[PDB]
Amino acid sequence: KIEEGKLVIWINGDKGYNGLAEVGKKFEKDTGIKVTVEHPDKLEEKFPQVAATGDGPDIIFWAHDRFGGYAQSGLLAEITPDKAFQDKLYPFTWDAVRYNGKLIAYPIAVEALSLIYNKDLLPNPPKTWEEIPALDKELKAKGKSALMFNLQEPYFTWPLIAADGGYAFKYENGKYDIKDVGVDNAGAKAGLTFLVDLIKNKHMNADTDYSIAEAAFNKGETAMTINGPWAWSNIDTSKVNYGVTVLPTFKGQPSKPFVGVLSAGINAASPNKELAKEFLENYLLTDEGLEAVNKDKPLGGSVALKSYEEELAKDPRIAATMENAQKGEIMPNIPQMSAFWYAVRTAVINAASGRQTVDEALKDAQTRITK
Ligand SMILES: OC[C@H]1O[C@H](O[C@H]2[C@H](O)[C@@H](O)[C@H](O)O[C@@H]2CO)[C@H](O)[C@@H](O)[C@@H]1O
Repeated sequence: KIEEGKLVIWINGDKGYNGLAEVGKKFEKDTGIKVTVEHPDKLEEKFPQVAATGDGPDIIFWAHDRFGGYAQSGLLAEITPDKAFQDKLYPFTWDAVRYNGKLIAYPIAVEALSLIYNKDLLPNPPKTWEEIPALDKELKAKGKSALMFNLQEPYFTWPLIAADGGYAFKYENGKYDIKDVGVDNAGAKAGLTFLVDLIKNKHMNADTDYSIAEAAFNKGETAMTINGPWAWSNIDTSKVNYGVTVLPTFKGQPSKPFVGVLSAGINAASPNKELAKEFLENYLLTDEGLEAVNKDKPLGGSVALKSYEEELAKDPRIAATMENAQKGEIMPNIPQMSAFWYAVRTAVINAASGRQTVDEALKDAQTRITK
């Protein structure tokens, strides 16, 4: 189920899990408890799978959109900070982790996608999606490409689909209408079609994934990429000269990334929910704990902790991150977010490889989600 006397932590691989072990150590030092940190693949899926059979990690880290689902199947545990603690953190971040009024996780940081470009290849980044194909033309005649980003994860294609009107679930009367989905509206269709046109006019590859795009950009073979703050760490090492800026517009409207709040929740069956409360409120959610994690891999634009946020809000990458977040939308945490991601993942993939037209693909997805 767990062990008792120890703390198992699960974090995704793209995150500062090493800086997280460091806080772990200081914890174990000050305390005496063994703190293990793992980062299994498909963590988001694996969790409930195990958390269910009464076992798994003590603490689970994921963006908040998955938390409502977990809370629903009962795998989480209600947390209980007090006006002392809660006040250290920005209000809207606490709101991101409330499932039916209740707090089911601790908010760490706001994540938003940004346009990352090679200042060597491109000193001036495009202002619009529309000029990318042309840019690619006169980059391709040099064994280079204009852009590559992960097309295998809907999170990365969402900003474009959402720019002209696509939407997940309509928000009405302080609640999401689960039957009013905008994955198959005019806006969503226009965004995807454009994407598909990029592929079909050989400006992009239907297969590009996280690794391929990371490598491509880090190696200097692509002028631009789309990713979050976690990625800066690795780019700092490739030593490519890069800027981080606002995603390009689509049909004159801003790209609208789905904004995630990195959060930490405690397993329903963690025998040491006490140890967990200690480590999360006392060691990690501190200027010192956040600095440890951040130095490993950038946390994001805005951190939940108001005082730490007092120092990291000056960087031009952080700033662009805050700009894109601003134009974006905080994700819902409702349990149906999982069906949404699954249906959308299939749609883009099917449309992009040509097994389905944009129309068939998005209709399928819309059906799947409201069924
Ligand atoms: O691609 C759908 C998934 O999108 C988000 O996942 C993000 C996550 O928020 C981010 O912190 C981690 O870096 O990148 C993944 C994208 O691969 C949602 O949080 C997931 O629930 C969705 O499945």
